[PDB]
Amino acid sequence: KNTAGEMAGAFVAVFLLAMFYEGLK
Repeated sequence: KNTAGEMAGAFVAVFLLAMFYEGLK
């Protein structure tokens, strides 16, 4: 079973999108 990206793959967004709020600032 080699399928984890399916997770961290969707998390990367939840992370970036999180740093998009006021992260840049």
